[PDB]
Amino acid sequence: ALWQFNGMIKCKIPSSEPLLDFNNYGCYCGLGGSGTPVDDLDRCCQTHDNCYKQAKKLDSCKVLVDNPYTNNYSYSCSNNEITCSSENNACEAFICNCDRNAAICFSKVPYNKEHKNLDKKNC
Repeated sequence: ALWQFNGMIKCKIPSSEPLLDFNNYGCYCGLGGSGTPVDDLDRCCQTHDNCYKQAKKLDSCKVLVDNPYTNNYSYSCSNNEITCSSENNACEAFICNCDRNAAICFSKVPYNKEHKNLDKKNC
């Protein structure tokens, strides 16, 4: 699963989408990439990955399905805010906090269109 993430960034920023702006940017935003960041926005993505790791260390996550990807959580948007099914257990709630915390950073940090599509040779 993944399309759910874009939704989190769509709620915080309805006037702009990630796949149509923050797509393939910095060395952490997007899906892969790696190495020194390029701006404050890239730092947010670099942290998104760090959150999926913390989720694996969690006990509940340790005995679930050894895979924070197939784990799809339910959520919703409203008042420029993200809504996540409270039923989400410890792991389900942590995975949502990771995607939600990522959309909040993009809206709290600036975005350089020039740093878009950076060269891994700089990372």
